[PDB]
Amino acid sequence: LSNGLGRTPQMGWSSWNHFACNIEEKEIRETADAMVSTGLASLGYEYINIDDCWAELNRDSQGNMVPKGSTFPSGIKALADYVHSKGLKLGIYSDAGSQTCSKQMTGSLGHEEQDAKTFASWGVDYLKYDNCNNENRSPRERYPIMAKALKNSGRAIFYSLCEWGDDDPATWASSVGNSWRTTGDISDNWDSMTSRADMNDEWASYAGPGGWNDPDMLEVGNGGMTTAEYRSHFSIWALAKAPLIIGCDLRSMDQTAHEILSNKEVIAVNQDKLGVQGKKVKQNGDLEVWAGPLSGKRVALVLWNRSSSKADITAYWSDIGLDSSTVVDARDLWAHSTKGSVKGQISASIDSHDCRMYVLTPK
Repeated sequence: LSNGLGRTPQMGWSSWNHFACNIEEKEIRETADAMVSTGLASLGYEYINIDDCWAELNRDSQGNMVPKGSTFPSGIKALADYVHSKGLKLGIYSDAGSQTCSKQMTGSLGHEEQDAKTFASWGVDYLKYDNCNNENRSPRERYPIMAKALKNSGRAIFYSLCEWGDDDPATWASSVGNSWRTTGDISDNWDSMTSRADMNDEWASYAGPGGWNDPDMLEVGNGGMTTAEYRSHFSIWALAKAPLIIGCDLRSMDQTAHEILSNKEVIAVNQDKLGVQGKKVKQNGDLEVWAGPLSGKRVALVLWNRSSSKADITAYWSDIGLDSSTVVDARDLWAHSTKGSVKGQISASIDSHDCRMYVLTPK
């Protein structure tokens, strides 16, 4: 959606993956404080997204969504104002439905323009729009009603369709919103994360600046996956131009979690000007190669070892879109070291569930 937003994939954080429905403004503010405190804001992470359970089941007397009086007593403007003053942006959540998926707060079905105008007046910068309790109506019908409500509100609001890949969003959502969930919810474990990545791969050619495929919120730091797994996870999402929405607790991030998310050479792949979604190109069993072009005639590339044991993986250059006779310098993004004059292939011995990520720069 050309609303000036999401020219690269959104970077930020959402409450959902770590806190689920147990949420309050105090935690939202401290989270934003940590986004600055821990340097994440200066690497590009700007969105502080409040997910489900922020509002009341009922609306106020004038038909408006009421922030939950017990957990958000200062209101949502107050919170947006705080987040803006920290150089950041605030997101909220609602549903293309009568209630949200948790059934703990109302939705925005039949109140789309009124909710977009309220949001705008609060200084909201992002909206995640879930797909529960939808009274058996098409996502092609309900989702545009809110796209156009946002457009006609006061301000520029990033629009995140959350409709779990029903009716293949990629095919119609580019002109509707800034990103679309391609799969059902991620959980903090390997089989989940990987299946999200696989499911998302087939929609690679539909994603550009303005409109990203969304394999769901990062689970890095939540403790149900290994360091190696998380390295891959972040790595693949980066390459696949996924939203990079952190989903652990910023206020208590594990040092390895933080380190993984801070690799700015990987971030620059995700945030690459060219805005082409990298993808699986090659599959030697559980040994995979994923690749994609970058700006300046470069190539981003992951060697991924989904085996249960240690393995050699080889990315041939026919696999990843180069003449074999081309020579490159090969930047290893995690080791932060360059290797000169690599020619037809690169190889590595890689640990179980771990990966190598490179950026290939021609001479």
